Amino acid sequence: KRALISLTSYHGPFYKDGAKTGVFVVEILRSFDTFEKHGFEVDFVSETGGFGWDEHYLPKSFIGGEDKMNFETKNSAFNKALARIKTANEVNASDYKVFFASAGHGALFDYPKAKNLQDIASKIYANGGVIAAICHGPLLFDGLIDIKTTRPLIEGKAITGFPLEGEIALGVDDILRSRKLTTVERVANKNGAKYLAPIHPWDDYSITDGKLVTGVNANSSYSTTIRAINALYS
Amino acid sequence: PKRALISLTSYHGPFYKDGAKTGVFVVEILRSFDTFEKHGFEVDFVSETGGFGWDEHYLPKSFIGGEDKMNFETKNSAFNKALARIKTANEVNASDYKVFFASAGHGALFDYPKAKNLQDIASKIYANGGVIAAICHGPLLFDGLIDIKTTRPLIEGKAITGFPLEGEIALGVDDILRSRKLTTVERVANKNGAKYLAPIHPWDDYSITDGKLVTGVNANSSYSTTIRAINALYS
Repeated sequence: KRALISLTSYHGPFYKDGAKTGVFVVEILRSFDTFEKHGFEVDFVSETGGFGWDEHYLPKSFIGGEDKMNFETKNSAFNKALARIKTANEVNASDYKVFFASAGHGALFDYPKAKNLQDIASKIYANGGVIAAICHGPLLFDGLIDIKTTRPLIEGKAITGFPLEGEIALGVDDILRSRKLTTVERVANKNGAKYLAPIHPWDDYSITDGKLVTGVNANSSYSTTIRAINALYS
Repeated sequence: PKRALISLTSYHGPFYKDGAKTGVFVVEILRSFDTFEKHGFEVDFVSETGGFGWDEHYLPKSFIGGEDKMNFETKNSAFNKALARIKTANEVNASDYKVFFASAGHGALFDYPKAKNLQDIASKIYANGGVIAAICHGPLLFDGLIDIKTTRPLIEGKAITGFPLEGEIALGVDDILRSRKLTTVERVANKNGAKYLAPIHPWDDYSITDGKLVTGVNANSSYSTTIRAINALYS
């Protein structure tokens, strides 16, 4: 039983104050821990094999509980996997039964064009596995193809993910226009899917539609991981 | 100024193996009424017959507390005044209301799929640009609910949630659904061309907004569903 968590590989500029974006560490900590407590062996991966933390969301500023210890303990299960982070094109998809797409505002840049991660995810899904994605993670769905039909994998599906209202609240909706970046909702409509919104951008909100599982944010990471595990055995 | 209509199940007869009668789950109407009122909506109640009864496994005294208890037990509270004024469905003018809210309880299994007057009110409210909301077994009212613009079932092409079969199994009433040939929300969704999206647990606060069609799983979802219903009205 193996799960594969993808990270955004982009960690360049984004924010107006010069600070760089990247991975939101809370997302992968919660997901990694939940998988491994439920009998899965987890590996990390990105399109390039590299990544960085969003600079407005530095680990020590946001991490709490026992995943704070997991991050800081150098020899932990989380750190052994993170140091072993794989490069997408080198990954054998048949090793994994669950694909989990973690995010951060970096996913706005690489995920829609991450052809190798998409290849991995679409193959896992083809063999009867689960594709899961949280926050900006569903951006990986843009260009994600059903091997059999050649149509978008998420066509006719219901998904959730980070809402436009969340970006406005964060004051980054202008950056989306400036840097020609998209939203999960746009990706949904572009690919024949329906987008379902949470009441608030910070809510723990999740959707299971067959073996395609989505969540709104890091606060939804645990629930989306549980949904992914349940979906695999459905 | 702005008015909401909360429907109750009409049925309060036999259901459980221990001889207990089913009916309304009071927490559903108490919580939705309050949330509507606190947001400036005047609220009226309705059922298909004009009558109702509390589910005997969920008697109010055994399940209410705080200002829910207060609102229920205070003789001239806004909740009690509206409940004593419960309307009969065929007498209701649909154009008065901007939101239809179907509360439930296992009683909904018996009358809701065939409550043609309630179905008429809801469709008209929907046609006039209003919102349809439903929690728990409430979405059973959607069975054969016609969109006047399409001629087809209103929930066709829509995403909904509601009380899962998993919930009936945990409650040990799933065998009663087979004996008495009663349905589930999931089965109503698939029969009317809708997609059913399940909660992780049958007791979760879980709700969906799809345009102006709003659904929740249970009483723990009634607040969130009412909020979603209000929000959807101005969408």
